[PDB]
Amino acid sequence: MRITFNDVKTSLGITESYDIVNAIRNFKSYVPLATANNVAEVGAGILINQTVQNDFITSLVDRIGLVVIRQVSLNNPLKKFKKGQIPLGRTIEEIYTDITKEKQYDAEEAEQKVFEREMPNVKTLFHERNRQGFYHQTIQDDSLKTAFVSWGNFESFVSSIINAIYNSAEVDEYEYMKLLVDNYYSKGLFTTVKIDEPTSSTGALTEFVKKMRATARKLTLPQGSRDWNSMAVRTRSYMEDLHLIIDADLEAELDVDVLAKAFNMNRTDFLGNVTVIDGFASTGLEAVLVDKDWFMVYDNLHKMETVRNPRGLYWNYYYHVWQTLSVSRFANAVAFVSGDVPAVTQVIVSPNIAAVKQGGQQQFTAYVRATNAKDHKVVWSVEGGSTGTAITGDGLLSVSGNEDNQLTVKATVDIGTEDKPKLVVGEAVVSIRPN
Amino acid sequence: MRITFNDVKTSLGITESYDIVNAIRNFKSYVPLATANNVAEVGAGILINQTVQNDFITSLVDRIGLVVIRQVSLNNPLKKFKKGQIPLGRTIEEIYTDITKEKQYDAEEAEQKVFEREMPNVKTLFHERNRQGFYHQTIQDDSLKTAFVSWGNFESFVSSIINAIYNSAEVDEYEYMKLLVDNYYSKGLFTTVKIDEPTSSTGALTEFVKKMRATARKLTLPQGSRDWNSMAVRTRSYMEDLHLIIDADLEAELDVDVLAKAFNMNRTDFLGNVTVIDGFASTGLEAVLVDKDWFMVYDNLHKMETVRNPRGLYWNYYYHVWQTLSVSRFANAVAFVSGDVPAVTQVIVSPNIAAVKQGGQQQFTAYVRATNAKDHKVVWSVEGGSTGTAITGDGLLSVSGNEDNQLTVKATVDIGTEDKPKLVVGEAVVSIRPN
Amino acid sequence: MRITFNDVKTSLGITESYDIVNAIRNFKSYVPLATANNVAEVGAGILINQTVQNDFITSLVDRIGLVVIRQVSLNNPLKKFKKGQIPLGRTIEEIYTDITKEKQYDAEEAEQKVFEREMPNVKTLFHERNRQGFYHQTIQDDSLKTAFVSWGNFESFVSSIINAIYNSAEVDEYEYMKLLVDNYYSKGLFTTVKIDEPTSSTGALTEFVKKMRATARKLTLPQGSRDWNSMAVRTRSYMEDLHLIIDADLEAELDVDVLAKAFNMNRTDFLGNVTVIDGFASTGLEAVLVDKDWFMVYDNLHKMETVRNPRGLYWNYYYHVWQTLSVSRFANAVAFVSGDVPAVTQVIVSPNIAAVKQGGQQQFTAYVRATNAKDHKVVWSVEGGSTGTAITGDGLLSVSGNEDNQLTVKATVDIGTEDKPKLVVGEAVVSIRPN
Amino acid sequence: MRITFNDVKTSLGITESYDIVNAIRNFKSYVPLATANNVAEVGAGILINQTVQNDFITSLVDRIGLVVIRQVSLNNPLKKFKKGQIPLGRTIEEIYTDITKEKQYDAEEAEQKVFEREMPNVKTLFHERNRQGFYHQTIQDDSLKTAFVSWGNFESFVSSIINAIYNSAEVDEYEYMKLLVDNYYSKGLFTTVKIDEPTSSTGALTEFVKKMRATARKLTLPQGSRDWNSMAVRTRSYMEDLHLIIDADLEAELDVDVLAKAFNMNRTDFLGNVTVIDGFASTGLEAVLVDKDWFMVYDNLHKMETVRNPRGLYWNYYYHVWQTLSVSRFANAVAFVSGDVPAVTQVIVSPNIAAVKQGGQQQFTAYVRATNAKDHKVVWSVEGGSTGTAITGDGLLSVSGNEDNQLTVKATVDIGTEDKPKLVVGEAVVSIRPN
Repeated sequence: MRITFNDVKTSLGITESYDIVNAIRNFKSYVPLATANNVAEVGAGILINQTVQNDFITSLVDRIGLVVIRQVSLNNPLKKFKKGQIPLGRTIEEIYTDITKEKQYDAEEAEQKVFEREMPNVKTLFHERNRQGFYHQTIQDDSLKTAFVSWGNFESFVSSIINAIYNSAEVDEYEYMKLLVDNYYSKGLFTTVKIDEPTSSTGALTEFVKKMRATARKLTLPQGSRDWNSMAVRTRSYMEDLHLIIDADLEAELDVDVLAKAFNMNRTDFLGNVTVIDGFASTGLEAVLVDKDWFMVYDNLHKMETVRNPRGLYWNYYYHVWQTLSVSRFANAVAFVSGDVPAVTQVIVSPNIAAVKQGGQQQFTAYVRATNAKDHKVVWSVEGGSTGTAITGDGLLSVSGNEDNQLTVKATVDIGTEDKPKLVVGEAVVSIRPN
Repeated sequence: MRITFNDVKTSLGITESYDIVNAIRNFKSYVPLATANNVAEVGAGILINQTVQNDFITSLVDRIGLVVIRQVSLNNPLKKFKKGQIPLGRTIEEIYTDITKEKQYDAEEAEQKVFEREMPNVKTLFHERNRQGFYHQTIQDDSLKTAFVSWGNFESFVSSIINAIYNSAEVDEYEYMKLLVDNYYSKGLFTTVKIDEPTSSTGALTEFVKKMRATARKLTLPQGSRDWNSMAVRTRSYMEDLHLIIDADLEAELDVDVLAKAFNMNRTDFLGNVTVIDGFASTGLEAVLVDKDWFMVYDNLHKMETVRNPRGLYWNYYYHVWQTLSVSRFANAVAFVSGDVPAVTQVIVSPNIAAVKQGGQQQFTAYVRATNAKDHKVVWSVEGGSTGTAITGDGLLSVSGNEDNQLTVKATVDIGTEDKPKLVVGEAVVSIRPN
Repeated sequence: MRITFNDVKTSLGITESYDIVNAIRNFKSYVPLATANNVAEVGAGILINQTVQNDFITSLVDRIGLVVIRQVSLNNPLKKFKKGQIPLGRTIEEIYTDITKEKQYDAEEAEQKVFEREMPNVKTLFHERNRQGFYHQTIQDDSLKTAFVSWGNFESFVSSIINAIYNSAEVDEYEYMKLLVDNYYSKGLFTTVKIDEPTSSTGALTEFVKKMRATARKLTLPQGSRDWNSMAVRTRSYMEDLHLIIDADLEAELDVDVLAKAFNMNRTDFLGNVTVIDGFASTGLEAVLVDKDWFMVYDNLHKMETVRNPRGLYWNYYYHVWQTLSVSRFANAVAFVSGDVPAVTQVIVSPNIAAVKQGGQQQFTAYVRATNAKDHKVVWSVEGGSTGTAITGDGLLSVSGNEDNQLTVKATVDIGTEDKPKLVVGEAVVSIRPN
Repeated sequence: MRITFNDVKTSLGITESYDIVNAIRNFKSYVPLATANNVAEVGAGILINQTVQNDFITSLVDRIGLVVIRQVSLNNPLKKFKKGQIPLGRTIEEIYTDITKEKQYDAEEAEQKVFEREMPNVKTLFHERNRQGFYHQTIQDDSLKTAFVSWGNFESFVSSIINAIYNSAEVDEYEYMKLLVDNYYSKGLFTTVKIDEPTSSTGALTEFVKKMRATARKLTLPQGSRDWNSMAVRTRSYMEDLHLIIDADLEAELDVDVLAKAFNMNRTDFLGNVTVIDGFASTGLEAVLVDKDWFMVYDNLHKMETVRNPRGLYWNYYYHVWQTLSVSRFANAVAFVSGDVPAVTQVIVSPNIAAVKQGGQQQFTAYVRATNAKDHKVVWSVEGGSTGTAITGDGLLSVSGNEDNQLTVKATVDIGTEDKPKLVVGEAVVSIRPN
């Protein structure tokens, strides 16, 4: 973010002056291949005519800037969320196998059912968001003529033409991460924890710290929780993989200690697990605690393209960066909001998508993300529409014959009153296959 | 829980792709032997015909999965309780000799008896629990044909087929450990310490911490305590061998510090000596402090076997794990309960099983595990049934001649009242040998 | 401040005595070249007559003292602000590129404009202060005759003639830095934070610590602040690059700890980022927090020259040091004053120098460095003087035709009362070009 | 202090037994040269006759004792104040150059005067104190005959004959240092700080710690203080060179930490900068904080000499140690007293000794060491006795012509009342020369 000649000299396998550009290109028999301190002759050879000048500057900026910026963007602090190129055949589908208890060994039971399968693998689709933008910059011929006086002006020129683009990209990365967090919260997929204005008083601060510690301890249970995630899937995660995104004011109010003591790290390995951003612009969001594998980014491409204006005697080089940013549905992620959030945030049906015959039955179970200790009742509805197809009050749906359309199980929970302008419902998909 | 290709690549002495399966096995002349980046002809040879496809999938799944899971399960956090294959001739009997004070050097006393023995070695029976179960999973032909496009697909396929079984077994291990602890507490062989709701307030928490520290210091006495154990044998242990099993809520309420300062370790060496579970489901059990060698497990076998369904075009592979879990009767084990435990928990007779002649005598001593400071009285009874065979009030039992039955000495402690449906009795089997 | 023979022995690749002076040089055939314990012969050879000893003392003092003092002054505690010789072609102007948000990839809008430039590069002039002075000292013939008795005497003589100049210069550097800081504050380009007498009460101390921590964490925001700097330019800096210049009494009152914990550093790495001076003598300045690249110094030259008085029999050697000190207008710098500062410190117009056609227009914005939480309104004026030239209340100025004079946009804010002998002015120079 | 054979074995370049004495030496053809397990033969050879016995014992005790005690007394904790032998031609005079500002560059002012000198070097005389004494001990013939039974008896004998002398000498070194500090305080060249009985209560302890921290930070000011030291000289010192001599009871009352936190050391490096003595026994002195170079000691000689009593069959060996102790007048030193000390401690005339012609003038400045915050007036007197030689109220003294007597400028400050049996007087010596 303060790139100098040292960074580019470490990125490339070269030392100070280099003749790779004119070696790889006629162009060769214009500038000498001397590596010594003499620079006037090579400057004259470069500026001898417009064609050679343009070819040299284009090759230089394109290749060198692209290589340097690609090498330096992979060492930024938030590089653990950055992967390589997007893998082929991604199919935008996420598959996770659920943990279950073992079956007792019994030859009597084994001698009858031996080809039985186990369970579906709760298939789901990724939550995607792609970005594509450019920065672009201009360079004058005056600050290329005044760049071959010595060997320091050349490195200053390179640093000047790289630093602006690198700083702008590094700034935009954090903003787009913040937008992803905001969109995920707006979709309602976060599991929420209620706090009360941690920055208001000192008691609120220690209450927030205690709640954070308790949430982390419950998340890091070796036996699994199933309470978190956008669906009850019974996953677990390391303590070293948890990442915290916090507001700037809250981070300033909190000390470096105790916050790190709530985890198992000690400052040096804890500041690498926390990201500080200024504001969330979403109700009363304060800090979001996610798993390491929750957020991924794949870089579609990076490119530099140049064009000269012969009327104005200058160049314009555009840097285009395209990449896709995704969040997993099976990862742990806690919202930690402070405001007037409703008591029940989301209801989840475990079977999700299922396929049944024309004369079958299926049991559905529902999980409610209530923010308090009160227990809410759930009513089941079949929706769809047919004769003889119905779901009982316990979530057992039976399908009768002569069934051809598509029906959706709906679980409704009431958090209102006599006048109830608030309904929280969850949807499950059932596909009827004729027998 | 999230084993990747790195773990299997470390477990097996291999790099990237391999051909050991087809080398070890006609089968050899169906697939190419090259290990280059080429995958199309390798996949074509693998899927050319059903027999070769079945042979490859069986060999791969069985051998590779068994080896990898066996190598990765031995590196779990709770690996210090895991022993290898059960040794031959264990005889499920444990022998331990009590420490005794040295006898003064006296030639006059020595010359009378030189072939005399010292004391019996107080044998006891191991407390065991058997486990045998299976998990099993399924794999389809579609997500076998879409695994030879690239080597990354193949390695992801291997990781996916290993991860489910690995995580299920790892989760089940903790639950069986909890069940073993519950069974031991129900048996009542723990030594109990009273605490008062550590999570209720802050005074209870610090009182619990102080009690834990005092108990650990008493346990680690160099001279010996004999107050712990299921039988008074006067053993001892180090502070670095003690292992603490604590409740999830209690662990969350407590801080990482001071708890480690109670012992001599400092966080880094202390988190490896603590196990956290979600509730004991046994009255008011909170945290159990046991010796390192208190809990052992021997793996009888692990075996993976596959079968194919030609009608449905899939495979079912079953992973069976059989092992036995034992707790030693001579290791220290403190319960640390919070509730309404009775005043007297257990009475133990030191001689335990004994053999005496028809006209002999034997002095028995009784240790009563009292949870309060009150001193209880002990009454001795002979049971058995004969004429002249009787035990005094000091615990000295003398057997009269012409005895042929087996008698059981009973030591009883009364903690009742005018109506006393509460009796605590200890048994000592004495065998009369004809003389 | 207590330079001894060890420092010169490390600076020069020599051990104990040397003959480099007579090697460089006739002079050779007066003194022996022996490096052994013999000192009388070389002393007599040096003191044989006036010319030889004068040449020897001139060469020794000038060359050796210059080299040693230059090598040792570069290792002073405040070395990180010290650069080498002034680079050629600095042009006393500073260029910065403002970080801006990216442009969305839109071909339909990109096809219209492809040769456009990006932005002005906010030209500015360096804030400079030159320094040139001398120290000088004297040496007698008696303490040159009584300096060849032993090699220890000779090395003590050398150390004595070097130490005075070294310590005087090392001291004066601190005062020059203090004067530069005071001049910057008097100019008023600092951004100010109000505190209340940290040494008055213990609450004021922790208030000052909290304010310092909050300001540092706002400065080190990854997204960028733009609130600091003498001109709002949206820059960001490391936490490791922040340097603190604090009052002596304030530093004595504050403990070494917690002040370090305010930043991410821990005492050992924090002591190298603080400079302590006794009093600022600038109203109520307490402690100034600046960026690393805010303060720079370039060494014009260092020189030593000797003269001899034949009548008084002594030598005078003068040490001249010339250097320039500059402060950047873009680096972060915070005042932390405790006094009666006005509500508004400075108003900054973003475009600064502008160039517009006779029939053009330009938009301006104004940043007000309010020291309180209140909001103030700003009024725009054209100054200049012509027909048809006017600026709106939103800062948009359109220039009418037939313009020859130079106009200056003025932004004014009022924080006074009915009697208002207090104005804050922000000037932007606009150059009119004909069409 | 607990010297064993290990210390002598590492001091001398030997391993176990040796034949150095008989090799150096007739003597050789009396004792075997075997360093093997044989000890009876060498004992008989040594004790064969009185001449050989005396020669062996004398050579052994003299040479070995001198070498061993010299090599082991230089590794004591108070070795950093211990220098080697007294240098030749020390001249017992201290010369120091006072730091000052830098002259501004001015060719017009420089061209008038180029041969002008700069400053007298405020010379003064060392404060010395000589020490010379002996310890001596006796050894019997019985415990020399009974010392060749085994090779370990010989080394036990050597350790026994060295340990007594070493213990006594190292004990007496502390007493001499305490006496030197007491004499310096009685002379009153310290600068004083008033405290109030730090052991009286607990608030006094923290007040005393705060006073120490403030004084240390004022002493270690990079710019310079001039407030400390026996004369205004404006020097500076490192924090790592400060040494603290504190009373034993006060040290026991204080804790190891926070006292070290007042400086920048952390216990391990701080315990090497503190000296503990059993009471200062000088008014109300508590702890003295001095510079490292304030106190030095030079060892004039160490000698061992033996005599034998043929009438009494024993030996007496005397160990003589002579050394001188010096305290510098230009080093920092703070007294930290708790009593009823006067408001004004000492008045110091900066020019000190002066040499003036018969018609000149001289400017004198007075520095008053006040233990309070008030101000005091200073009066000037000429003493001497002449016509027209007088000093004004600002310290400017003009000498009239035709004068030969040496005069003494006297500065007096009074802190008394109507009855004033107290005057603080500072004297300067001015010598007049005929023009």
